[PDB]
Amino acid sequence: NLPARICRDIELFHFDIGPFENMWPGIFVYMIHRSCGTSCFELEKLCRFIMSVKKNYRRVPYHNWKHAVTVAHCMYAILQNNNGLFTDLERKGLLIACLCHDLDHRGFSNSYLQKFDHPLAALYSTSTMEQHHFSQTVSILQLEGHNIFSTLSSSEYEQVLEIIRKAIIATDLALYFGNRKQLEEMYQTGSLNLHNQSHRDRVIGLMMTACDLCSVTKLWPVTKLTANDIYAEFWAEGDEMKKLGIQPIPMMDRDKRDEVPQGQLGFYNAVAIPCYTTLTQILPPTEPLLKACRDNLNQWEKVIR
Ligand SMILES: Cn1cc(-c2ccncc2)c(-c2ccc(OCc3ccc4ccccc4n3)cc2)n1
Ligand SMILES: [Mg+2]
Ligand SMILES: [Zn+2]
Repeated sequence: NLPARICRDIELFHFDIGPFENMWPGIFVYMIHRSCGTSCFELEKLCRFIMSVKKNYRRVPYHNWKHAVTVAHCMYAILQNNNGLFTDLERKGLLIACLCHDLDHRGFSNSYLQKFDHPLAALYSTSTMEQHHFSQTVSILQLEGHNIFSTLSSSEYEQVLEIIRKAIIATDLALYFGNRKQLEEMYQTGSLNLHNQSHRDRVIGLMMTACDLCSVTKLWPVTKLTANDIYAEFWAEGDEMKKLGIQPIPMMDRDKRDEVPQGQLGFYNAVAIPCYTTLTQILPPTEPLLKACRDNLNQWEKVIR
């Protein structure tokens, strides 16, 4: 059963899930139980599912099991602070989606798989890894005793899988820019309609980006350390680009590592700050994410000075 410190601090947007891997499954179950009720899933089926998901994450520096649970936690914090906005089915689906959203990640970008001519890039031409992550989710669900959605009607099953598919695909950052642009226009013109399924899908998309990027919304020591893990992957990809005979972009080129603070400044300006700004506009209770993001921006600026 969850430690008292975790019971309290799990409610903070900037909660960090700690270094004890065996505690993460219980942390996830607790979040499921709190958002979705204890009768939502059969406990034994749920536990079996969680452990098979864990098993199909790889031991890569960043896109790993810890990332999955962290992203799920941010979604939990959003849902908890926006009571009554999201349906029972959306809440179950999104938390499951977050847990599954990087399944079987290799630590390489879609761009790298394309340049490598990987079989997955022939199968899934766009949002390559994200299509795979969804494929893996379904495969796990179809294992004997793993169908946590077995108590839903066929219709609700199809519905929640579609919620999950859309949510997982939305974590393709390439899609974020267009999505956020549309949402910002809808907000400014007062045309955003949460009762409109297409608009709803966009908001959920933005939520997924916000959760996926949430390492930039932690307190500075956490954010600073996490940056090590993301660059470990990017620089390895850069190495691999060089081995293909292709000059990587500076972000992936370990030779350009001294420019990390400037690169971070660019990312916060172009992606992170706009993302959380738009999210807070639509869901005011998410403001702590934006505050924490601005704080980290300031820290990077301080590094530069
Ligand atoms: C999907 N996603 C999550 C993250 C993230 C970010 C921070 N903490 C955890 C996760 C990122 C991400 C985006 C940009 C980035 O660097 C931008 C950049 C650009 C030019 C550069 C030139 C030289 C050196 C470095 C340079 N970095 C690093 C990570 N993408
Ligand atoms: Mg991903
Ligand atoms: Zn992710």
